Amino acid sequence: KETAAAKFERQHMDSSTSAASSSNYCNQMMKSRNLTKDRCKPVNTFVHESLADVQAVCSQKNVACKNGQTNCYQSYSTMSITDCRETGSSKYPNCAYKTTQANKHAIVACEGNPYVPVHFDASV
Ligand SMILES: [Cl-]
Ligand SMILES: [Cl-]
Ligand SMILES: [Cl-]
Repeated sequence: KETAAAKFERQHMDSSTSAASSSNYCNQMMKSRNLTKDRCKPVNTFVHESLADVQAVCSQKNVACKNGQTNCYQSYSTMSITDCRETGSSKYPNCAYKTTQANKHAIVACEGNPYVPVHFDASV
């Protein structure tokens, strides 16, 4: 199987780049991270910061989650983030995504020991 922490790293971490390069970034990242292996993930976010920086968010501003869980945290400073969403013309296995780059505060759900991100709630 895949631990929650490892899944978050695969699905949302991207420290190799400082920002989404071109409009084909999401089509490639969603593919290479295996987010389109069995089906097209409708929406997914990538953070362009070190793993340490993203994990550090677990000890920053503790905010409520969308579902109501009290284990979400918001990064004190804005981070380089890329939002990948399926376009109107996307059908498995031909998944197509729209790349929307921006700098927003990352909000992640943390759990376990070490207390690391296991879910990406939103970006604000
Ligand atoms: Cl794993
Ligand atoms: Cl995988
Ligand atoms: Cl996401």
